[PDB]
Amino acid sequence: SMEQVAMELRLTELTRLLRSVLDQLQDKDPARIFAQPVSLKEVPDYLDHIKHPMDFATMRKRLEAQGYKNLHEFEEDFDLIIDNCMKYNARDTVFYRAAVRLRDQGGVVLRQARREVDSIG
Repeated sequence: SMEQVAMELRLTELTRLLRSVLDQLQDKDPARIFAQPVSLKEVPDYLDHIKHPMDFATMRKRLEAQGYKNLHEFEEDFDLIIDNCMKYNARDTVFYRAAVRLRDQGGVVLRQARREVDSIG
């Protein structure tokens, strides 16, 4: 149907906007602490601690399959990146601190993304 196509075009345009959001958030992680999944070879107990691991590469895979239906879903995954790190790692660590800085800086980006998503529809 034409209605299904129109819905697909809206999903495609959301995907474009989320790709730009993702790039902007990842630039706030110049150390690349959040770039890839935590390695279970190197942290063999990780899944005992963290039930839903997340990282920027995994988000990018979902994005390119147009797997985010709305901004809320994408924000959920970004929040997992931060939240998982702040649980596993102590306050005095470079990992925890990197997550705090990512959260704070990403807040700015996400605030305007929400406006754009509501605005363009």
